[PDB]
Amino acid sequence: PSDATPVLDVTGKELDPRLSYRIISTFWGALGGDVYLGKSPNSDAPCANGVFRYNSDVGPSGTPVRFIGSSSHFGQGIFEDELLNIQFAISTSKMCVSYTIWKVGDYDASLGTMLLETGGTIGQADSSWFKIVKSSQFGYNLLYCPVDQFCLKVGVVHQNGKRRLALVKDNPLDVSFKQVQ
Repeated sequence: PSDATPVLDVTGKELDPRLSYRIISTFWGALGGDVYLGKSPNSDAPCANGVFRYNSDVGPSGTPVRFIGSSSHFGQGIFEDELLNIQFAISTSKMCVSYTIWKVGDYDASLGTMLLETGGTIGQADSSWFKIVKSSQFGYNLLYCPVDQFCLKVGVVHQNGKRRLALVKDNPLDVSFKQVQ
């Protein structure tokens, strides 16, 4: 437990839960690529249920997200180290609304870890809770907090030639947040 430290966007402005953000690299070239919503390979989901990032920044911009803090504090803005749900902030059909909400998938034996998916819930005991922390390198990392040494880093594994976000032990994905519009 610490003093509220707001998360900032790429402009230095505090993140607001009332706004949407792309989760971007802040490297450019083949190192860049924003996070986006995509189809998981040979998935039985009726809607896109994969959390990926593009393979470079010469390509489209990512899928905007919003951050939804728990019933605790919340605190006006979005603060480091506070539990939240993550949701892609897009229009879908009624049946796909759940498949905007981030969750952690089951263990995937092809990749030796749990992949990030959508199809989750918000604000509930079965929801996937994440938190944003300052990277030891640059920008921020997203951590998954089931139920620093405790929550599990979100990183990338390579899946069929794509960057798929997943739980990692080392080399977390370093990100920045860029407000939509």
